[PDB]
Amino acid sequence: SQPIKLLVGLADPGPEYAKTRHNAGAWVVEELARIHNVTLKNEPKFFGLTGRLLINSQELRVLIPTTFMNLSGKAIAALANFYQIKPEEIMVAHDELDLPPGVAKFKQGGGHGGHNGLKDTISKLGNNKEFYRLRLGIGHPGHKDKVAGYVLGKAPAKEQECLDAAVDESVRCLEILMKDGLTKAQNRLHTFKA
Repeated sequence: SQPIKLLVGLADPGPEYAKTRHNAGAWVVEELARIHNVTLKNEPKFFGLTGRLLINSQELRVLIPTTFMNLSGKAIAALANFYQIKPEEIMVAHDELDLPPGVAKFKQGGGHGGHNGLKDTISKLGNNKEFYRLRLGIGHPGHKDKVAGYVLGKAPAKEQECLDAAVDESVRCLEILMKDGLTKAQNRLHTFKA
């Protein structure tokens, strides 16, 4: 038994942005869908790429928005509302600045942290912060003002392995979450540091 009906991987659309740090959330959803053999369908009604996975043996919906980052809320709200999914049953995977590359953490609630995606999500789900997040560490640059370009950049090769390891392990622990629950999934993921 466990709370998550919809995993969302946040993203800037198109091939120019596919390898940037701000697209980490989507890397999770992408790997998890490759491993469970699901191809994401473009559903314009839901402003994104969606799909449905059977994972031991729970019904998990997945979504990568094709909106601008700052309107990810439209996709998540349109999909949630149509399948009758509540905020507390949504996990949103996103690049986290406050954590380094190689690290990932589950959490419920909290701030957007200046992340435009999470901001609009809070807002379109009706000023409700209490969806889960999967926070993927990406580090942060030197100055508050460099941030936007840090996130719209491609991590160099060696940081990108640390990232790819946290994606890999986040997926595994999402499989754990569906078999053993959040608590066990969380203990395991929060001892991982690449």
